[PDB]
Amino acid sequence: FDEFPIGEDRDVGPLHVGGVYFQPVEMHPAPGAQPSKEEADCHIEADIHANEAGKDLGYGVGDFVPYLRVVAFLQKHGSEKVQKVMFAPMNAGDGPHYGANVKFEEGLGTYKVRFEIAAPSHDEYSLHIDEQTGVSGRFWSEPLVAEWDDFEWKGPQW
Amino acid sequence: DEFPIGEDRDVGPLHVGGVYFQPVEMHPAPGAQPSKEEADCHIEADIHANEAGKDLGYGVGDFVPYLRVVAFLQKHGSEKVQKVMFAPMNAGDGPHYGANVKFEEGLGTYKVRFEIAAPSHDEYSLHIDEQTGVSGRFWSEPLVAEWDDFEWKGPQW
Ligand SMILES: [Zn+2]
Ligand SMILES: [Zn+2]
Ligand SMILES: [Zn+2]
Ligand SMILES: [Zn+2]
Ligand SMILES: [Zn+2]
Ligand SMILES: [Zn+2]
Ligand SMILES: [Zn+2]
Ligand SMILES: [Zn+2]
Ligand SMILES: [Zn+2]
Ligand SMILES: [Zn+2]
Ligand SMILES: [Zn+2]
Ligand SMILES: [Zn+2]
Ligand SMILES: [Zn+2]
Ligand SMILES: [Zn+2]
Ligand SMILES: [Zn+2]
Repeated sequence: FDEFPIGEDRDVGPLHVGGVYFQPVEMHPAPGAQPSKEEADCHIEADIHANEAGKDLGYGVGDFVPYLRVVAFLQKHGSEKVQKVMFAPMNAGDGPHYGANVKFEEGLGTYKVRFEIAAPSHDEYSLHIDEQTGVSGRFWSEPLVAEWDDFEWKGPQW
Repeated sequence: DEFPIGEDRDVGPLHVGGVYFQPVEMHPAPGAQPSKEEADCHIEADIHANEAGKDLGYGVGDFVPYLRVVAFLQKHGSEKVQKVMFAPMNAGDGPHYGANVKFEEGLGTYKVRFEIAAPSHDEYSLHIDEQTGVSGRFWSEPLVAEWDDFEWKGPQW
């Protein structure tokens, strides 16, 4: 299917992060508080894989990194209003990613788009740390940031 | 070195391997699993998508995250069943579900059963539109991978 870029891919910490958007989708179940397919403007996704620095956490380089907590913030240029969107983990036909249907609440124009990526909760995920079978890396304590300062929402491209 | 619990199983969209080896130290220490010191071994469920997993959007061979995996161990000759909640974690060789385990009934032959629940509807979603979505849906009853004659003969390390 057709995907449109949010901006240039980013490397931040042990993650390679891409941002794409396309038409709103129907999801099962419908996640969190996201707008329906009909009410949304688009679906936005964060593609997140481990880069070379990820190998120290035990991920295979290039593999999807699960259990992250990803939140997008959208802010139209010239506006003080910031939208906070919690992404959910989900599969499309092209595999696991984090994503959301979203509305651009201040309409057409240029937005700053910022993904804040928190590590797997210490309540949810662990690392082997023994010398024999363990890893020498550790999760990051403050969320990593991938952002694009000049994303143009010029309306549906579909 | 890793030791097999038994032959790998394919069940539904999942290829499931079970292995065990020496107890490990985990950060943070999961649930109420025994420490490296208290434990007999570490058991892991290695779970990747098989060909049928493509219908759910997975690439074949991909780790399948957000599952809930619980093991049941019953020594031959006993009516007692020990339940072990596995946790998701990384080792040097990647993401898996695992736990440190102490075999309450000790040395002997065990039935070992992994019950694998799909991601909570709370936790995970599928695109289901024709354009970008998948045709499969998650399973409702937990998938089972079971080995009837696992021989626990003590540390092999
Ligand atoms: Zn890329
Ligand atoms: Zn990459
Ligand atoms: Zn990269
Ligand atoms: Zn359902
Ligand atoms: Zn991907
Ligand atoms: Zn501007
Ligand atoms: Zn995609
Ligand atoms: Zn999506
Ligand atoms: Zn196999
Ligand atoms: Zn297989
Ligand atoms: Zn920590
Ligand atoms: Zn693996
Ligand atoms: Zn494997
Ligand atoms: Zn392993
Ligand atoms: Zn493990």
